[PDB]
Amino acid sequence: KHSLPDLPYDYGALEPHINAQIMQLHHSKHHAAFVNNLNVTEEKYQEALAKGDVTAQIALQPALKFNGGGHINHSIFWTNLSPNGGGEPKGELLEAIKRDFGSFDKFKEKLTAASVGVQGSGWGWLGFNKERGHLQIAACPNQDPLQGTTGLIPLLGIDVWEHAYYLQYKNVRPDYLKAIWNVINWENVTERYMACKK
Amino acid sequence: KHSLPDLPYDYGALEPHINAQIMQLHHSKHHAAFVNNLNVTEEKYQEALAKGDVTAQIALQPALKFNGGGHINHSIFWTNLSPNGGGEPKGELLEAIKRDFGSFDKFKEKLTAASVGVQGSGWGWLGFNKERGHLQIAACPNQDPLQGTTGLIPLLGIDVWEHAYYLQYKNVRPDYLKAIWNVINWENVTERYMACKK
Amino acid sequence: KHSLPDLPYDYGALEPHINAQIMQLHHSKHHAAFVNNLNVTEEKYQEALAKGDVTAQIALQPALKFNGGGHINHSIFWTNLSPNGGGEPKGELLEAIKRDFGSFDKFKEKLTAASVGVQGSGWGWLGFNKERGHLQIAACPNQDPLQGTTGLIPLLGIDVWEHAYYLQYKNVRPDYLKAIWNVINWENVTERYMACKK
Amino acid sequence: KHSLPDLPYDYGALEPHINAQIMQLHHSKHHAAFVNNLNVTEEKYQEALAKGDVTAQIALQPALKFNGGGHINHSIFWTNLSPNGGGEPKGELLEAIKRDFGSFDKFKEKLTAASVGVQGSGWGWLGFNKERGHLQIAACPNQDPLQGTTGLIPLLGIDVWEHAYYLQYKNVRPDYLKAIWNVINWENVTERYMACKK
Ligand SMILES: [Mn+2]
Ligand SMILES: [Mn+2]
Ligand SMILES: [Mn+2]
Ligand SMILES: [Mn+2]
Repeated sequence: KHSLPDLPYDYGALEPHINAQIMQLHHSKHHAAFVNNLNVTEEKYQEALAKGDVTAQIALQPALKFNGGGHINHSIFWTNLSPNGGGEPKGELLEAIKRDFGSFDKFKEKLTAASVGVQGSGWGWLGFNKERGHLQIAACPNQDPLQGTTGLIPLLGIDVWEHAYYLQYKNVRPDYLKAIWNVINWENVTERYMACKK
Repeated sequence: KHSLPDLPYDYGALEPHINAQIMQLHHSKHHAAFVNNLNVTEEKYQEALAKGDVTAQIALQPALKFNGGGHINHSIFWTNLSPNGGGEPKGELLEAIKRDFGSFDKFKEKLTAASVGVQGSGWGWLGFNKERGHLQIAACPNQDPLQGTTGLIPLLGIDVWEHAYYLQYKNVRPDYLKAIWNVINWENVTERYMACKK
Repeated sequence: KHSLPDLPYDYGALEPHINAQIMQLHHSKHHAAFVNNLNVTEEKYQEALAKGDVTAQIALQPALKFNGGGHINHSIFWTNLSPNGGGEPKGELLEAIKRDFGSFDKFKEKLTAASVGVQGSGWGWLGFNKERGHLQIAACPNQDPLQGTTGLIPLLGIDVWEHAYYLQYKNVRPDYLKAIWNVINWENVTERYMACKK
Repeated sequence: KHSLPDLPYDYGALEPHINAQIMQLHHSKHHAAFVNNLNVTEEKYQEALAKGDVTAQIALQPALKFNGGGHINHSIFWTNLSPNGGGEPKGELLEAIKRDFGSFDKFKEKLTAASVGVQGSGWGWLGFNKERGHLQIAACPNQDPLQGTTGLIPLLGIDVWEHAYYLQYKNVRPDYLKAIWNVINWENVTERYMACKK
């Protein structure tokens, strides 16, 4: 079974950028809903798998992808943020971003464009392509996890569901996007980059 | 060509079930953004169709369905809501909700369950199947409209995008559902049934 | 594990309607490919499920839906056909078709229209809706199984992939559709209807 | 407005790798059906756009992308095939296939694997990413064209719909793949690279 992990900071440590009412809620409600549904569904999968029931397996695919991706997606999201966040990353990570996007600001503009373009619920991502050996930007719908659905390795993600900035920025998604860069834990993004730089 | 329709009531006429902020933001900011972007899209479309560009016609599709449906979907919504609605309809429409869904009991439950079940942004609909002559409950993702995508005639629709209840009801989608049944304009729901009960 | 079931007739028992070169091939090659992939994938599912790996689970969803649906779909397909097929069904099944589609020929025209309209690979289906208590016609893409993906109970299906009539009818799909009605095992379609008439 | 382009060679010029029947049927029956239905669709489109009908514009979309892309996809295909092609390209394009995919060895393998992997009807593509200035291997479902759906510039495309190899190669898709490499017009593949190597 899975569990809800604690945050590496407080519910209000991301203020004024990300409201505390949003943070506690995004964690305790939304993210918590995900892990339980994930556990219930996973067991309903074990029931039909041993049973040899393919119809049941297939019927359980959407719930499993939604709650499972919700789990995976948000878990990586928390570690991407930090009260000691913002600025430009350093070392090899910044060189890769330069080698692949020209500069840090060109990279910023694009991840902003891809996240602001998601119609309905989705996520903006910065991923490492293990095969071609370079960084890519991708957008995923609802809770579809980046790696499970694309093979790209998730370095940095931006939750652009309306429950992630509405209480604060309302229908204005670019304001939230302008702000998110000030709480980004580049320590972690580099950390995830070293693991797959293999 | 397309105009933001005026609400047939004041921004706070549906209070307490839907607070005045949500209606103002929904109508003014969201619905309006669809009209404005639909206009630019159809204009960009005449341009590509005119100079036989099929790659541009295809690339423009996502935006047209999104903004086009956003405008279609919300204009309906405003007419389905009303200060003096709620409860139950009057025989003919009720006579139908009866026969096709058991009773208003199970009809509410059916629509509530379709709406609550949407993963991410979407809508729950009570439509009319003009072939079969039967009522149907259909859920559309994002801003995909009933008719254009499924062929069903829209009678009553419930927006379940998070911008429709988050400020008030927050994370509890089902709370937004039990409360919406109060502002439902059964008079208008009936109006759509009649023009198609043929 | 799963296996390839034998046909309730010979590879040429459906001539002149369905070629024998098509029949043996559709079974021994296409259908056989499905069951093995189904078994390999199912075990790769058990590996990651016990491991608690959600990324792997999600990555294996498409193969599992395609080979699993391919298995389910074709298995029902064989029992739908018969050298002693064709004509109109009798008893309750025909009354239901009349009560839901007006007549047998109106039903025929529609299942023909839905199967001839599939763009790319897909299946035409006649299903029983357990909840609304009546027959419906639906079309599914590639190998997506009807019940697992819609809840409808599969009574009769028409494989409209190009590997199902090309050697014989070439790009002409309606000819194959005109012919398929002459080998339809209505004994079985009624049989599947009794089970869900519950 | 749209015309069925004439083949730049005889229906049997690519023999023995693609037999004369397949080319005749592909070009004459399939490709033609797309042109004819694309024309009727765009005409139906001007009509709905003209009288501000957004429901009809949306309902017409599936057909436009299907026939529109069918015409786009095949017209390319004919120019990518040729009596005297095969082997390897000449430096500039080869210089690129080298850098981005390792070597022609792994480039063939990469495209072959993308094509063989399609579930149902589709295409494998070698495109140009005009931002990154890099070559990319992309697979499109049904008749969804590269550019209109992904933004990549199409350089070389392999049809994997069953009507492209079934009469000859039958169920063995990979046999059709190893054989197609022989008729590949590297001269034309180069032609598309040049106009975009900017
Ligand atoms: Mn979230
Ligand atoms: Mn809305
Ligand atoms: Mn088949
Ligand atoms: Mn083709």
